[PDB]
Amino acid sequence: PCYTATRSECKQKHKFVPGVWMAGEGMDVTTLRRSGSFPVNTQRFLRPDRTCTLCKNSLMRDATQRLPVAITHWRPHSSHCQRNVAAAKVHSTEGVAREAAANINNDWRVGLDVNRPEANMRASVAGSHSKVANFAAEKTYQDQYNFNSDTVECRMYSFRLVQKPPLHLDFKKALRALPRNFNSSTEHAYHELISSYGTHFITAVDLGGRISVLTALRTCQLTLNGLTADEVGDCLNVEAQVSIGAQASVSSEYKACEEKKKQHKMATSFHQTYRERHVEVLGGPLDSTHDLLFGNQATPEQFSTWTASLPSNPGLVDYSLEPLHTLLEEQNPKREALRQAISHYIMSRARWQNCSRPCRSGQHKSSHDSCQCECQDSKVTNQDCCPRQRGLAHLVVSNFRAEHLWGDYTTATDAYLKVFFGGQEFRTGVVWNNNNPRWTDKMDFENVLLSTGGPLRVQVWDADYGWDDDLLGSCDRSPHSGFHEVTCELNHGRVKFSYHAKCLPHLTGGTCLEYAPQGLLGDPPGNRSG
Ligand SMILES: *[C@@H]1O[C@H](CO)[C@@H](O)[C@H](O)[C@H]1NC(C)=O
Ligand SMILES: [Ca+2]
Ligand SMILES: [Ca+2]
Ligand SMILES: [Cl-]
Ligand SMILES: [Cl-]
Repeated sequence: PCYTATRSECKQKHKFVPGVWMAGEGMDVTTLRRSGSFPVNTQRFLRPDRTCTLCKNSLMRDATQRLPVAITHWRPHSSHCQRNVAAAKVHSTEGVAREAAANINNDWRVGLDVNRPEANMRASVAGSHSKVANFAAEKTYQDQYNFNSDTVECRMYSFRLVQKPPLHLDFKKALRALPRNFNSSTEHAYHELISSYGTHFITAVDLGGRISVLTALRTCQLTLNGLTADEVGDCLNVEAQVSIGAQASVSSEYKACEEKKKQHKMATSFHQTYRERHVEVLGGPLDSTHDLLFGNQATPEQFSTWTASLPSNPGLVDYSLEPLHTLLEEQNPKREALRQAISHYIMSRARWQNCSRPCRSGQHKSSHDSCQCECQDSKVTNQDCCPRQRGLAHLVVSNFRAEHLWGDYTTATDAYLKVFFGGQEFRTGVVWNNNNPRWTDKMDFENVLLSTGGPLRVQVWDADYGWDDDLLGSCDRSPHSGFHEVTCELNHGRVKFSYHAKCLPHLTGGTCLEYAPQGLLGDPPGNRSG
């Protein structure tokens, strides 16, 4: 809808097409954040012969708007934005970076060395240091998380740069103040140009609006409450669709969510219950930029208002990135130096999987692969090493010894012990003719319910050859988490023993009922490495 205007039409006061100055801006591919600096100058509006290009904007009541000479393919889209919440299930930080980087339409890698064999294990390069990836990494370090993404997109405009755009004088000067090649000493001079003008520059754009909400769900806390990561995730998507008006309070999907809300005795909605969210809002006024899917003021009316603001205040939805060196001429030797510099900057900032690092607290590396983490109790715990129910613990009863022990008939004691817990029974060997017997038994009760139990029963028996053995005494104890020393007083003497009841990973408290986060062993991630 753009046309070549006459010298008179060009003299007229007209605003530029919305968000046009976004094209040509530099961007750091590792963070997916605009550099603030412009290696390309798109400011020129009037052609050498004093004529220009003007566009009729159908999204702004056919307003006559100015188009810079460096901009081509200006195309406005529909004002109608389909109320559709795009849901995604992400399982790692690598996936979050991938979902963030999915907004780059082209191959940003072209002409760059973005391939080390040891530093390429499940490596995130684009969006590795993006705000959303850093959010997913911080969560990953704290506890075992599963991520749910809910997205709404409206495309308002699309435009691109010219094949040979005019370079900025500030950029041309910065290129001169650079050394001839990328040795190991010039590393700082080049990294200053990269940190200022970005690794790439935006060559094409799709402007409009985007609401992107990443919800972090503690995978093991969910399993204890009888919910799955996919169950809660699907419920959030439905709640987001209600807030934007995609579906009303009367639908098959929303009925299932209201059923699960009552079934699991929830006071408020899934979004009011699971508040560990990262929110990205692009487009609309900065004065009214907030969560429209899971916000407290999030109404279908509030979504329409935002949608209406998009034509005049558009944000960067998706784009095409080209490396900085592509701006320099092929004859110039500083191009190959910058190409190598960008390659080095991007690569040093990569985030990969170091199989040398220890597994998440409560896991261990298998003998088969150094990159494979195994659960401690495969029987009771499901996948992702989450305990199936509250109260599960590893009970080991040992250090069995009795002092000055005898019964109602004789001082000649032929003692042995019967130990009971959770339907399981263990028996020691007989210590013939001894008032102070000591047993070497280490009773592994494996995985038991510390809450249900019932009691940890220790029966002291006296072995009688032909006749029925006589019970010297019996005692009960309600086991608690940790190492405990027990002393049971009998009619003659006492029986002593100890037990360590270790809560399964993700469980804490006296009877292993409470939920506990399982963090990664080491220091928190905040810098470039694997
Ligand atoms: C710096 O670059 C120059 C290019 O002429 C090279 O001669 C020199 O060895 C480099 N310095 C290093 C690699 O420390
Ligand atoms: Ca006996
Ligand atoms: Ca007997
Ligand atoms: Cl005791
Ligand atoms: Cl013990």
